[PDB]
Amino acid sequence: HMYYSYGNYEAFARPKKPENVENKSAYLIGSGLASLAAACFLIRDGQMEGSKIHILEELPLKGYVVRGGREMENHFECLWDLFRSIPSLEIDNASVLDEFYWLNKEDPNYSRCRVIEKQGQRLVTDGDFTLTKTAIKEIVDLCLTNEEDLDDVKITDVFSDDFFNSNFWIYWKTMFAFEPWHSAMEMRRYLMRFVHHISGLADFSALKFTKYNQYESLVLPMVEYLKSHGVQFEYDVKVEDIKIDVTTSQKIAREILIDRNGNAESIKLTINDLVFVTNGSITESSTYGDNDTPAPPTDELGGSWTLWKNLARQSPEFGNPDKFCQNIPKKSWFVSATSTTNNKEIIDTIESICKRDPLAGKTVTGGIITINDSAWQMSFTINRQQQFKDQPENEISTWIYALYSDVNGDYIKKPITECSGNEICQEWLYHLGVSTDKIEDLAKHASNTIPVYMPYITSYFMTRAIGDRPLVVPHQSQNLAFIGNFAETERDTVFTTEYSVRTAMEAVYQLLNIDRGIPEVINSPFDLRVLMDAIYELNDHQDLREITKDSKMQKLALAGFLKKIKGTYIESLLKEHKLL
Amino acid sequence: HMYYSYGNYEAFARPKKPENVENKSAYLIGSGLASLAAACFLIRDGQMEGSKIHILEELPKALKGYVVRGGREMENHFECLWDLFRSIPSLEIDNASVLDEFYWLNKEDPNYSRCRVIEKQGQRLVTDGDFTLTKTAIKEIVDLCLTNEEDLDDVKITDVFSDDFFNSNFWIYWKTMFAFEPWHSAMEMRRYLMRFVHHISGLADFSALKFTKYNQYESLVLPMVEYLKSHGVQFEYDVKVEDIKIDVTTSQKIAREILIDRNGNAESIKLTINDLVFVTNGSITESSTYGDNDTPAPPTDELGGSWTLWKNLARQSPEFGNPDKFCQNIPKKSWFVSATSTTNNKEIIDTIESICKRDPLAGKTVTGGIITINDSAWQMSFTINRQQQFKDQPENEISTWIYALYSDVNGDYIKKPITECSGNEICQEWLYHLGVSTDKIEDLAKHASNTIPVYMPYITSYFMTRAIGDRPLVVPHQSQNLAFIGNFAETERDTVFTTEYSVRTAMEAVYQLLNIDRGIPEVINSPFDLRVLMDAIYELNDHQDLREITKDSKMQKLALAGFLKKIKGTYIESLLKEHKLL
Ligand SMILES: CCCCC/C=C/C/C=C/CCCCCCCC(=O)O
Ligand SMILES: CCCCC/C=C/C/C=C\CCCCCCCC(=O)O
Repeated sequence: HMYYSYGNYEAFARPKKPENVENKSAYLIGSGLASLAAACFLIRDGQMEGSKIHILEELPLKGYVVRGGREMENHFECLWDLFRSIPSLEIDNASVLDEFYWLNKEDPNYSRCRVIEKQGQRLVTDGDFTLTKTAIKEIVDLCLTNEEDLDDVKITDVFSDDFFNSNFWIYWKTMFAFEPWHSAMEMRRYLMRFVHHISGLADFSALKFTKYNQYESLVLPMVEYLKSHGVQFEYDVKVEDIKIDVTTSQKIAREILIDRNGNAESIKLTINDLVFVTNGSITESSTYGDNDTPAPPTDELGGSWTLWKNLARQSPEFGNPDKFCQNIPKKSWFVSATSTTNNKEIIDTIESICKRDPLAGKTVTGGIITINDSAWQMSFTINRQQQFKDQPENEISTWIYALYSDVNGDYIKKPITECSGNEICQEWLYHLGVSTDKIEDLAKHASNTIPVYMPYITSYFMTRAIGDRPLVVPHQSQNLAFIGNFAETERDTVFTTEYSVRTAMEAVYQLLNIDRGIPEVINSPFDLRVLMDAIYELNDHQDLREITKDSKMQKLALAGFLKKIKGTYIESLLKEHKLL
Repeated sequence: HMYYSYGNYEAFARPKKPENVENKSAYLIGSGLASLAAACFLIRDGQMEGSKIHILEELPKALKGYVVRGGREMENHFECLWDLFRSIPSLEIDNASVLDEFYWLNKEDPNYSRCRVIEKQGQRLVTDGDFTLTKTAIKEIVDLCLTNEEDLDDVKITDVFSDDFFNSNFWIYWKTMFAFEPWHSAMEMRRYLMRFVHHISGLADFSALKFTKYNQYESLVLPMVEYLKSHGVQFEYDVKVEDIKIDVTTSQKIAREILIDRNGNAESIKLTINDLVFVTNGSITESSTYGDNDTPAPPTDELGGSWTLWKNLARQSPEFGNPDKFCQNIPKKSWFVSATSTTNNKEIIDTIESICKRDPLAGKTVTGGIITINDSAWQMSFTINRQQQFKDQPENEISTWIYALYSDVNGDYIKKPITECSGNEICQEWLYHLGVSTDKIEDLAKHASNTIPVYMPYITSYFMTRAIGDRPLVVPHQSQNLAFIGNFAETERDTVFTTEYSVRTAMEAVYQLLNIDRGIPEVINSPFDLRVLMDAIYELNDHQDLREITKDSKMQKLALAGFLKKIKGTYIESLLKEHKLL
């Protein structure tokens, strides 16, 4: 009930108003980005009446909290389709895309220091991938494995020592938060999804960022758009179950069972009432500490995981939530912290490493800096400052995360899950090279650090088999869709904002049978030019002669290849992409 | 001063207002789509004041003998054209763009042909739909694509193909849908092969073609003119540009004066570096003549204002191109004549229905593109678009467009070259090849139809053999305020004789001269796309998998065996199976 496309014809074309939409309604479970994106497509392309769109939100502090997962790139094809239509709240007569596009041209993101070690020194080989030929072959062999052969396969099952010792793996695992036991299938999707940006892996020159935090820069513009169209925001609503009738030819959602401000209630559905479920949540059951208190660890399942489990009982086609929310290793990333300071000693120390003034209002770290020799495997980033419109102009907020949660720190000799905000700050300042006799005062009195414990922050990447995620529109579903980063669609990568928008758009287009193409995941792994660039970059900027110089059966296979293509367009292409 | 891009980010983003545009002006010289498109980009993306945009036009302000023009087929990957026409309001549908109107129409009534080639006075070619290329012919196709464009200066199509290829159905479809002659530019042939490779599965049945509701004037020009007029653009008529005085120094090229005749008075428009000049150099319609039902269109070799202007620019720098490669030494065999035959006669209309399998008066697709008469001495093809192609035409009428690739060869029924033929004589030759009884053809053409022939001396000129440098760059090296646009300007990869090329060069000219900070969409990346190339191998070999393709080649069979052993477990094998190559 959809088709994929690419190019300007389908991008700029508008769909006809879908048939009979005047008699349809929609319920969106939650107010995360996928739900809001789906509501926007229901308004813009479905032409559904705003009064018939209901966003059901469950909800009705000692410091600023920043989040991750909002790096963008140019080829977020669905996200830019959406946000060209959302008015900016910052610039008159401009969209969110316009604001974003102009900002990232005036102040393009890049890193001047990507990896540090030995308490604040730059890694000597920063910029190189240091991949052996064995490690490169493992990357290629993974990509040439069919996704259907990677059910439950770990990253450690498909790579060996050379790869795990490479700079490539340092950049990769920290920038995307891959753990060694995570899904090889998802790593494969990432390798092919972003291959056009391999020349920007080490310096983050392909990353693009909104001016402010994602709530300010993406959520509030969508909320204003939706409210201007009459969309209903309903608060204090907890969805406990959805009764679905699963017959031989149809799946139809019949009833949403809720608690509305303490009262058990029922929303009766017909086939003409659409339901969009964001199944699962990486932020559910988050806990918070403060400068003096750790965020208390938890394993609680909240409303989102409970709902997906209740749906999973009703059809095997609705997925297997326990693959994602159970058996999460205790080494996994759980804790992040936001450290806020106006202290000049800290800010100057950061400037000495990242080479830019953190208070200037432009790019600061350009993305995460990784402390390669930290026991916690800690990275931190400082976006353009300030990330909050109410924050004082003399303050920065730094985001810190640790890939390993059950390992004693190098300065604070405790696992991060036992650490207060100030203790996490102290470990960080130690790795910046702050003199050890100043660290305690700078962390406790000059900084305010809020730790957050997220039981499910690694859940998107857990090892999975085909079938564990429901299709966006399960087979024969008439009025039920699954959206967000635990729903299934081809090729695209989870833990990205694009995946939220793509699943939303595919859900709305399929359920309403909207007659317009959905942009395919960008065709870069099929593009011979992109692939030539990848060969050059993966081999740390060697041409084919240097690549093959130490292999008899390559050096002669290349000599015979070059003789056949000499003076041809193939040779000119290879010279253009630096392989000859 | 420009960059190429693709994808939705650059598609949907708007450029900042370019620097100092409030102090700039523009002059557009040369009629046609490219000038109008450049004016539209100046308004929309340049944000130039309409009062400062001057469209200079030589003409004065403006069973019938309708005249249609052929070959204005569009496709989905006209990337620049759709960027433009999403911004042009439709004149037919409220609160919709030209793109919207076009998109919905071609979804409701998708174009395709149920009969592409006929022979023996109205019978369908038995192999219609197949390419019938030998392995040798396919190798010649591949070898041309693998030739660097730099090595194809002045090379003819007959220099790079031999007998098998010219005997193929592929060449029938190709030469007639694009109007290639055997002596034409192999360079341009190569560009077409690479440019449209994503549509190879639609070559024979025209399923990739898309058409506007009406003729190009009604459906593209009038919407653009209304857009420009609503923005205050200056349309200046009775202006003939004789020359542009250009300073070509060691460091800059700067247009200094436009020398014109304005309504009979000699005038000079003085230019500063801030006054931009856009020249559509050369013209395929210049010097056209018209006949009628009883009169041939008189042949001519006259050069008019467009070719004379380009000659006057070329003598100021070789970087401004070489018009004589395109407007001189055109072989007398070349296509010159087209005709539009209008009728309400039911016998003719029913004969067309019996061949194309669709009711010509229903308002939908009729022939789905040209039908080629493969055994006609004139190498004639004809098309009937959705009818009627004119808003005010009676609903019981059709207008058929007819052209002949060979102009100096006697016809099969009217035993004269087409250049000696009246409208009714061209109609008679056409009706003969439809299979209408020879006892009926003369009166059907003379008294039941009205056919208007047109003789265009330069209609094949885009494709004349050329060398790199014969076309000026859109913005020549060091040009400050002078651009060349249209289908005799030079830009990478794209194909001339397309409306897309007119819009692309217009966009590139405006973006470079104003330094507009937004990407221009690259020519679509299909020749680099492994999925597209897999499909091309399958289609070029008339739907054979790799085993069948290589079965009679020892070297190829052996290479394939080793490849298959390496890829058997793998994603490469699944991809090849998906594209029917295994
Ligand atoms: C053949 C495979 C070779 C390997 C190709 C790998 C490329 C990796 C490129 C990384 C640059 C970052 C791209 C932007 C990512 C945004 C989403 C996110 O940051 O979450
Ligand atoms: C290298 C493989 C050979 C490629 C063969 C491909 C042929 C393309 C077939 C059909 C093209 C249809 C759309 C083109 C419309 C452009 C306008 C015009 O027609 O003016």
